[PDB]
Amino acid sequence: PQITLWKRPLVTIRIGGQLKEALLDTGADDTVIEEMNLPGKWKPKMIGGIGGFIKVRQYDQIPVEIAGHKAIGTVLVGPTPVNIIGRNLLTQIGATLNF
Amino acid sequence: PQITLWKRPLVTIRIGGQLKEALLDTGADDTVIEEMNLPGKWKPKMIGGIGGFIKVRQYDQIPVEIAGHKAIGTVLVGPTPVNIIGRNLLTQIGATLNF
Ligand SMILES: CC[C@H](C)[C@@H]1NC(=O)[C@@H](NC[C@@H](O)[C@H](Cc2ccccc2)NC(=O)OC(C)(C)C)Cc2ccc(cc2)OCCCNC1=O
Repeated sequence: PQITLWKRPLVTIRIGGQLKEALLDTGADDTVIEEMNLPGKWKPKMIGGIGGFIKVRQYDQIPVEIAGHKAIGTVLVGPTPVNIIGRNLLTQIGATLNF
Repeated sequence: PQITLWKRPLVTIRIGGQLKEALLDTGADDTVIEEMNLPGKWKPKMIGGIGGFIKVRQYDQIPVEIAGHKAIGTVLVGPTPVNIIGRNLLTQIGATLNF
């Protein structure tokens, strides 16, 4: 689809067999999801954004369906205000910025 | 133009007479520029991102040219590692997400 920016670009995603709302964030290198139980092994990791660094659990090669489009990649789970779909998954579904 | 997301979508902006590199961020409600001495009246405010909140100064009606596209709106100045162009200015240059 073509998504305008008058509102936050929120879409539904399916991850771990569960549906959630996530923000398509081109300013995010990675995908950060709110705390949840995800099947698979995880490595502790630290990432930083505007207000600082947080600790996250890194899950690799996790299938994520974004608006019906499939991606299989790394997702970080940790304390976040909102589910963020970053560049690592946006590139898999062929998302581009246009103006 | 069409910007792919293989790399951070960084473009040149012009603000306050200066040229800077800034990240096009669809996940940002506001525009945050790195600490600069912009003249004008400002109001204090706190914005949060991943990790927490930072104090910034809010300037209104600031002319910003993005990739040769003119826009004008609120710009927050504060200690950010990178300049961030948020939706408040992206909508003005007709930017859309497409996949
Ligand atoms: C500072 C930008 C803007 C103010 C802020 N947006 C944001 O910070 C959104 N984009 C994240 C991007 O703005 C930053 C840019 C950056 C890059 C490198 C170093 C530092 C910062 N990237 C970023 O945080 O990448 C992570 C998620 C992988 C850690 C993600 C988000 C959305 C809503 C959030 C919290 C976070 O909570 C909602 C509150 C509204 N906050 C916002 O809209």
